[PDB]
Amino acid sequence: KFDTATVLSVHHWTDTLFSFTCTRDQALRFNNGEFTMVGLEVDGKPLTRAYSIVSPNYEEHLEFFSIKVQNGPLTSRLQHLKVGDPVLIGKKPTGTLVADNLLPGKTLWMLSTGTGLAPFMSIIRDPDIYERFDKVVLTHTCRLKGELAYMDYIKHDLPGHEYLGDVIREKLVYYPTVEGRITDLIASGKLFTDLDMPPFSPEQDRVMLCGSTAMLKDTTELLKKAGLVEGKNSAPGHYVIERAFVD
Ligand SMILES: Cc1cc2nc3c(=O)[nH]c(=O)nc-3n(C[C@H](O)[C@H](O)[C@H](O)COP(=O)(O)OP(=O)(O)OC[C@H]3O[C@@H](n4cnc5c(N)ncnc54)[C@H](O)[C@@H]3O)c2cc1C
Repeated sequence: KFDTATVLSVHHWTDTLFSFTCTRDQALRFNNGEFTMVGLEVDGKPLTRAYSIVSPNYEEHLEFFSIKVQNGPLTSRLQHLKVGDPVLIGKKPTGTLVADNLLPGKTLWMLSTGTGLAPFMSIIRDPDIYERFDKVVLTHTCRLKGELAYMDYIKHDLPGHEYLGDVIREKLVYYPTVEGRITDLIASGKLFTDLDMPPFSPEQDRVMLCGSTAMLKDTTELLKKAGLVEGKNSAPGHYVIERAFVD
């Protein structure tokens, strides 16, 4: 069920965060925003975890962005990856952060906490996104030099799509929130006054959430009260959600 890929590059941005790129099987096809399984063979068995695919689907390699968890079975080992090392990559990506599950609208909001920024690193490089939205807002919890350096590097990695540089410049806004401070910024209305945007309505706003279970719970409650409905394959809506990690 796994491709054995070869690690092409490895980057340590901070003492808790690393990214890597690796070879991409021809069968690995996906929509920007989706996740797949990534792991290593440990004691003769696959040890794997869900990871958002950071790279856009037109990039010829894959990229992933990882936390280093202290006694984390996978990340305590994955952090030691070297160029040329093998890594297991799940052959079937999936996920709910899928724009086709959002009714047409004018503003796209991406509300992320922690490593939940990861799927949005792929989506903000999807040219289709700017063809269907007036403005894109990415909220995040990155505060450290190395975290911001990563997002800055990502936004310019645009193979075959250099023209998107000007589009991203014009249409994409990054809003620092620093981890469940976003819910409060919504409830108080300060998110919207800060950015000079109208409060959420299903008329206008499409929202993607990727963060903790707690952040998802509290924030969707506010979206539902504004009249927004969760989208799904069989019924596009106003918002979609995915956990950044499992409690
Ligand atoms: C759909 C999905 C997409 C994901 N995408 C990513 C990703 O792009 N990058 C990434 O680093 N992780 C991601 N995760 C979390 C990831 O799958 C692993 O749990 C993470 O790699 C840590 O694995 P581990 O074996 O070291 O620790 P685990 O044994 O998996 O967990 C150790 C503890 O750390 C907490 N934790 C785990 N991951 C994180 C995190 N990223 N941020 C904060 N706390 C965490 C968990 O609650 C867990 O209880 C994703 C999870 C899901 C469900």
